[PDB]
Amino acid sequence: MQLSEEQAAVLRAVLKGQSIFFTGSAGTGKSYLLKRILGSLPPTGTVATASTGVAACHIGGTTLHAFAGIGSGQAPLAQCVALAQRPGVRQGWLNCQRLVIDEISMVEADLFDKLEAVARAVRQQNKPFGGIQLIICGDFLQLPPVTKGSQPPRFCFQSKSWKRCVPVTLELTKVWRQADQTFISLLQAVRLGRCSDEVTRQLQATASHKVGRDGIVATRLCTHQDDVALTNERRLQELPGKVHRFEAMDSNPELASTLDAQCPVSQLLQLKLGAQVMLVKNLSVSRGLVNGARGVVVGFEAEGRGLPQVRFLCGVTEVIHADRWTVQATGGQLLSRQQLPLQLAWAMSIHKSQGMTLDCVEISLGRVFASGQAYVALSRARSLQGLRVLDFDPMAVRCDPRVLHFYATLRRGRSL
Amino acid sequence: MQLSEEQAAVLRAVLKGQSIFFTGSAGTGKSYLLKRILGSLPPTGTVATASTGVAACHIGGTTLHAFAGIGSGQAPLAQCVALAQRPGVRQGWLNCQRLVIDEISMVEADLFDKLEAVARAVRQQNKPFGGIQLIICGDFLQLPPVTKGSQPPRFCFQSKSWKRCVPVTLELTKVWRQADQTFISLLQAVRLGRCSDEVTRQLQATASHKVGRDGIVATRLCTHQDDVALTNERRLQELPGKVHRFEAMDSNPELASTLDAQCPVSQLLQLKLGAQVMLVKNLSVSRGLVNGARGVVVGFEAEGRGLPQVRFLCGVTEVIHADRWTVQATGGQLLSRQQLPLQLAWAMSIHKSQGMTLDCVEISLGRVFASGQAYVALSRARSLQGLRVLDFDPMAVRCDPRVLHFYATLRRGRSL
Ligand SMILES: Nc1ncnc2c1ncn2[C@@H]1O[C@H](COP(=O)(O)OP(=O)(O)NP(=O)(O)O)[C@@H](O)[C@H]1O
Ligand SMILES: Nc1ncnc2c1ncn2[C@@H]1O[C@H](COP(=O)(O)OP(=O)(O)NP(=O)(O)O)[C@@H](O)[C@H]1O
Ligand SMILES: [Br-]
Ligand SMILES: [Br-]
Ligand SMILES: [Br-]
Ligand SMILES: [Br-]
Ligand SMILES: [Br-]
Ligand SMILES: [Br-]
Ligand SMILES: [Br-]
Ligand SMILES: [Br-]
Ligand SMILES: [Br-]
Ligand SMILES: [Mg+2]
Ligand SMILES: [Mg+2]
Repeated sequence: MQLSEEQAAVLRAVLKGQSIFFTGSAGTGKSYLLKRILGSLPPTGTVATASTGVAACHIGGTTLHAFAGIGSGQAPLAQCVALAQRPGVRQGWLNCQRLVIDEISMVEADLFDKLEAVARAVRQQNKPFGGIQLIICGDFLQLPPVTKGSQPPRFCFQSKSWKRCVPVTLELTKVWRQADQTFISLLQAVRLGRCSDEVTRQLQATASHKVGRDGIVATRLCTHQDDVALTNERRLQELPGKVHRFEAMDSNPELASTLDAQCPVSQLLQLKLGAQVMLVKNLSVSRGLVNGARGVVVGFEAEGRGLPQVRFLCGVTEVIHADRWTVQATGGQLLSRQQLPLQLAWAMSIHKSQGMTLDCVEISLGRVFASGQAYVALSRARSLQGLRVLDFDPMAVRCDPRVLHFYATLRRGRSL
Repeated sequence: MQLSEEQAAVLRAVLKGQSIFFTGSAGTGKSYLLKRILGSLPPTGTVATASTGVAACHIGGTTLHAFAGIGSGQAPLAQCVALAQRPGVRQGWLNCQRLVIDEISMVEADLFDKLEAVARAVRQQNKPFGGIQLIICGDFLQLPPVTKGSQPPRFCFQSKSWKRCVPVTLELTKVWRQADQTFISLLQAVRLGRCSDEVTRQLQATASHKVGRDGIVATRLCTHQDDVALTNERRLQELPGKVHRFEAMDSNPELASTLDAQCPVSQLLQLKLGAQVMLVKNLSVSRGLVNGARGVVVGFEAEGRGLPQVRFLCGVTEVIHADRWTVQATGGQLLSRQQLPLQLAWAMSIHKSQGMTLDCVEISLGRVFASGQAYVALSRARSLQGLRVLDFDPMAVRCDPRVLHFYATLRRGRSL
């Protein structure tokens, strides 16, 4: 694809060796541009990471936690430095010339501070972040920071080292995920916490949307995985068909926990006729069989493993064959899982949707959400006709004042 | 694709739980059928192997050496059992219910005997091969057995435990790789050591073949990698263009040797305008961009890494982007390499062609070759007009008498 002028400016800064933060609304092509950046660089000395396993998958990277190799990051700095000096971990720190981080908004400032300090200590380079070229992107108006500790987290930009570490800031301002300017304008009002009467009426009108197709119902977006598991298990149980089982094969079952964070499929996949499923690997972009595609199980092959036949929203029916995930864990340890690329999809967490495009979703937005969380949910949908919002109330839409102040300081001095 | 009656009979035997050896000429779909078998089985308890790294890649498996975890296999049986009892190796032995082995002809009888004894000792199951369902294929009239020792190797069928371990034998007899019955008939005469006057005249006539296309020359097949390296290096040096470098990124540089056995690309790929290259990953079966495809470097992109533009024999010109190989080493350890899927291809070893289809080849066959080695070289070509044989003489075509006796015993009692 033709990069926009804005995307080309970011790639030019990266190839000049500039540390950069680039930002933009949901669906502006940040993660796409990271893939193009990675393609444009030598793989030696280039580390691709994201804040979360879900986001790391999108760019073929690892988690920032796995790269860093400092445990949780909560131990004292001396303990974290000793962990980073372990065989494998240390060579990763020493060999890293360029560190890509997607979905920065989930990285708390105290962790950024720890990583900056470990980088200097392991590399014995007394410069910001040990001299590593940082290539960071995300949207601070999307999912907020998380912490392995118990204190209220600070946004990454609050780190006293942030601006020294990413001195260049560029923006991507053209939304590609949604094609419809009416929906783009609605989403921007939500992102900024500006729900006019018109915006609220337009979101409430979606309560009547018939988002599915024959036999395909909406995926409910939920704030917590407990509620997702409960819903998917109950809806599967209620189907009359016999259960069909597909067991995953893992290279390292003792590290299942580490592999699950980054892999979107389960050790045990159970299906029935009528099961609502999400495809979680690109199979055929031309046929619309893409990551996030929704369908319904319409049959099982008679032969062999009895693989499922899935009809998708686009109208294509396909037998779904095995696939594989390889996850980079601590040091450079690699883990694999072989499984069908399907998950049950009556429900899905907002966190697990991070960075995805979806097209058949429902969400209840009648209570207080975390800063950015309602915006992330709404901005997954490719079009309004694939979105059903129940009980919408701008109480759900919250923007942390720290983030609005941050973006005002970013804007200061710019033409627009 | 519709399996033949013969292929379906092998898959039926496998799904009944029968240990089996299935055999056939070059290009009869043995490795294809193994992929279909693997697709029809649960991945848990199913181990995909081949005798060589080259052959393991074709089926997405590991080497038999890597799975077994007994070192070279030359140590005493007690030391081999202790090696197989290591953490990770032992669980692979205990968890294995079905063991697939492609290209069995390279497995010497003494190693088969050691593996059968290790299987019983580690699993504490006093039945052939520890009770593992064996799914074995190959062609004993192809590449002969190799040994990590210094004694003349025995063919795998000479093992005293061979027939007890694979009690069922089935054949695939329809060649698919070549479509031309003239060429199929010539190849069968070579396989059986039956070079009539007419067979030798037809092979000698190919000395005049123009096998290339504009700017594309034949890959010379060589018996030894020393001669391949020398030829590819000298031909690259002689080109006038500046050198372009592409350095691989390996998860584990300390196990490069382990990764190279299975990976068809180098740590350092050097290219020039005019370089003769082989694509070594499927990119587009649709457009003829398949494993083994030959082309010529016609340009380098101006942007980013300066990726190569390659024109292939089929007429397609494509920019060649990074790819990745993941290799399963001992005890479930996974290794990766990121590199462009190109190798220099003025020359290639016969051993590295094992199990491949090629389209643009030359071979000098005026020397004594190993049993099956001339047949393997000749049977890589999809068609005769992609093959140039220099100095052909039947002295090059040898069939080990042990193998002809084995196949006579296999045939005994059959209808045909
Ligand atoms: N230059 C471009 N022209 C057209 N489509 C583009 C371009 N760049 C990106 N896209 C498309 O934009 C869509 C969204 O890209 P993506 O990389 O997910 O954006 P993002 O900013 O990372 N989204 P999010 O993670 O939700 O904030 C993808 O389907 C791309 O195919
Ligand atoms: N049933 C089939 N119908 C048509 N083509 C087939 C069929 N089975 C296999 N093929 C084709 O046969 C070709 C050769 O298959 P392959 O699996 O390489 O054979 P092989 O017996 O393993 N060859 P070799 O390893 O050289 O002895 C492939 O291109 C397949 O596409
Ligand atoms: Br410049
Ligand atoms: Br609001
Ligand atoms: Br609906
Ligand atoms: Br979820
Ligand atoms: Br609600
Ligand atoms: Br001993
Ligand atoms: Br002969
Ligand atoms: Br010569
Ligand atoms: Br010769
Ligand atoms: Mg993204
Ligand atoms: Mg084969």
